[PDB]
Amino acid sequence: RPWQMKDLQAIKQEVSQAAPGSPQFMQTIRLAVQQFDPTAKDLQDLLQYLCSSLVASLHHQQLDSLISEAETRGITGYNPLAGPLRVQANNPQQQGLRREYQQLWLAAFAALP
Repeated sequence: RPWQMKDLQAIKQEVSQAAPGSPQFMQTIRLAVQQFDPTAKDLQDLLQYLCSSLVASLHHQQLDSLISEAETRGITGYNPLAGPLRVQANNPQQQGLRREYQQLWLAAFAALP
């Protein structure tokens, strides 16, 4: 049950005025992420739709650092012999990795301003 075009259009329109990482944007994006239960691929699509290449790159770097610390510590469900967290989160049998990816994503995007 992935999102459709209308959901993305509403998500972008409702937060057109606000700035990335504002409390309003964080509210709406967090609700979307917690409601649709998407993988990393869909999150990348959503970010490309919402913010430009500059904000995309900044979030990419911040999320790289956050994932770096998180999975360098060691995580309950992460096994580094199978692939990067971006790929484990895309397997529907690793929901723990998917939820960790979602939370790192939202925190990284909130850490912009």
